[PDB]
Amino acid sequence: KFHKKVNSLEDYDNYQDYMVGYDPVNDSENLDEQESTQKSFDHIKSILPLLNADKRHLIELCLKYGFQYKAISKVMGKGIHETSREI
DNA sequence: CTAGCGACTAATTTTTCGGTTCACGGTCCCACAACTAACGAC
Repeated sequence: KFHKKVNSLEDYDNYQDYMVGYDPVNDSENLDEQESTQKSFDHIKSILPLLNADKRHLIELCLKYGFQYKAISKVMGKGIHETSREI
């Protein structure tokens, strides 16, 4: 059904002339947004060393395994509730 | 030079769709393959 719901681009005469188009402005804007996000993350990384060591390691682990309160709690010693509160 | 003074996170369950199975009365032009009628040799 899906493959029979798909037409052929040849049904439109000279489809390569007026269809299947893109604007590089969109690509440049997407890359600019990516750069903005990267700059924000670099700002956060630079702020990280100013925090307490335990809270810095909590975030560092949460950024390389990922908000895994259970596995972090067993790793740390604090419970699920305490570890979530500290995060 | 010194002293007195003004509720969030993890674990378990349950359900719709896809997979599988059964299987009787137009034109003009340029090449290419047949092809055949005539021509020459044994």
